[PDB]
Amino acid sequence: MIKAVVFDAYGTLFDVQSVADATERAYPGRGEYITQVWRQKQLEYSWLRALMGRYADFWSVTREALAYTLGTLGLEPDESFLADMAQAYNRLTPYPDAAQCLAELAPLKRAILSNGAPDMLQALVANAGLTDSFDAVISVDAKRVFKPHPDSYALVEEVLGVTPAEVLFVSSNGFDVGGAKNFGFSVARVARLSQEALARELVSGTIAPLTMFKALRMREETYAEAPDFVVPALGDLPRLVRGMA
Amino acid sequence: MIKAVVFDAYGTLFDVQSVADATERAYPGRGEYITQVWRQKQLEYSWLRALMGRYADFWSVTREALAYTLGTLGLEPDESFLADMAQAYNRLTPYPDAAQCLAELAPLKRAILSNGAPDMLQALVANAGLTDSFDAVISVDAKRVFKPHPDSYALVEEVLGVTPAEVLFVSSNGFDVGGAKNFGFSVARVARLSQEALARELVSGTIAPLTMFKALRMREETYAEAPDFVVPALGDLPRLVRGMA
Ligand SMILES: [Cl-]
Ligand SMILES: [Cl-]
Repeated sequence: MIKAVVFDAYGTLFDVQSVADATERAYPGRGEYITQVWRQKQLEYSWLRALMGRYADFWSVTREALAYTLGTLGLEPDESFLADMAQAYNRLTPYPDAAQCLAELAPLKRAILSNGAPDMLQALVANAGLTDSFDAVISVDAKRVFKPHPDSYALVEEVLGVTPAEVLFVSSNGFDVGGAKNFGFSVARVARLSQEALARELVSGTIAPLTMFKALRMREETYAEAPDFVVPALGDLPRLVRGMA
Repeated sequence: MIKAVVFDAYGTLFDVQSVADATERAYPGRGEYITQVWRQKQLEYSWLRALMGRYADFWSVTREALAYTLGTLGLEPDESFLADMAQAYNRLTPYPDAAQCLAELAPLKRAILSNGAPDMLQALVANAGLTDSFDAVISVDAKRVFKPHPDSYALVEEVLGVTPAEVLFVSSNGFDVGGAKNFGFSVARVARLSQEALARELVSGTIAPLTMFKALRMREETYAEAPDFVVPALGDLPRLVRGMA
C-alpha cells in the first residue's frame, strides 16, 4: 500500500519557466532563450558532473549553467552577478494546484526528493509557503550524486523508513520518471504537454525556442520504463491514490 | 612525451549533420529538425543510461533516440524501420581534412575512443576510408559505460599501453573534452563555431532551431576543465603537435 508520496521539485512542484522576468533583465529581448538553455544546461551539468565522478551541488551546477547560457550571448558575468541572478531558482513559483494537492494528500507521508542542494530546497519551499506540507525535503547532496543515479532514490527509504513499494513517486521529468521506476518506486508522471499538440506544433512552419525545449524535455524518454500512471496536473493525484488503492 | 593521438569520433572526425539527406528523404520537411534532436537525445540517453546503471550499447541508444525524435513528430515506425534508418549513423561523412591530418600524424600512434558500439565504429571508419589510419579503434562497450565516465578513458592505456600523460586527446564535444581532462589526458579541442559568430547569430532576430543545437552543443562547458589547445580544424593538429613538447 502507498504510504508516502514523494515529489520531484524542479518542473514538477515548481515552474522553471518562472525565472522569466529575471532573465529578461539579464538580456532584454532574450529572456525566453535564457530560461530554456539555462534549464537544459542545468540538467546536463548535473548528469555530466555525476557521471564524470566530479560532483558539485546543485547551487554550483545552477550557476555554471547560467554562466554558460549568458556566455552564448557573448556576456561574461562575474561570480557576484551569477550568484545574484541564480537566486531566481530559489524563488520559482509553485504550480497553482500544488498547495491543494499536498493538503488533500495528508495524512499520507509527503516529501520532496530533488537534485536541489539543501539550502536551495529550503528557501524554495519557504518562499512558496509549503514548509508545513512536507514531512521531509530530501536533497541528493548527502549521496554526492544527481538523478537518475540510484543512490539519489535510495535516500527515500533512509529518510522516511518506507520501502520503494510503498512510495508513489511524482515527476514531470522523463529522466526522473525513468530513474524512479528503475529504482523500484511506483510512479505517477505529470504530463502537461499533450503529445498531439507538440506533433502539430513541430509541423506548423518555423519551430520556436520554447518549442525546442518542449521537444527535448516534456516527453517520456524511450529508454525508460513507463510510469505506472499519467495525470495532466498535480491536483489529480489525490483522486489517483484513492481510485488506486 | 606525446606517444599517441586519440580521437573522439562523432562530431570530431565524422559530421553528425550528414544524416540530413537520409532523414529528410525519409520525412520531407522535417530533416533539419530530426538531425538535431536525434543527436541531442542520443547523447542524453548515453549519459542517462550510464548514470542509471542501465547500460545498452550505442546502437540501442542510437535507435532509442531516433524513436523518440520521430515520436515527437507523431510518427511510430517499427523496429525494422528504425534499424534501417539508424544505419545513417554508420555512414557519416568524415570531415574533409581528417584523412590528411591522420596521415601527417603517422609517426605517432593514432586511435579512436568512442561511445560508438564495436560494429558501428568499424563500419563508420571503413565507409569513410580511414581504416588504415588508426592503430586502434576503441569502443566504450567493453566497460559498459558511456563518456564522460572515467572508465571510458581508462580503455586507452589498456589497449595502447600508453599512460594518460602520453596521450593527446582530440574532441569537438565539450563534455568529452571535460571527461578527457578529468581523466588526465592532454586535450586539443576542435572548435568549428566561433564564439563571436554564435553570439551574433543568437541575436540576428528570430532564433532558428538549428542555432539551438549549436548553442547547446558547440561550446566549452563551464563545469569542465579547459582544454590545453583549441584549433578550428583537424588539419591544424599535426602542426600543433610538432611545436608542442
Ligand atoms: Cl532538477
Ligand atoms: Cl558520441
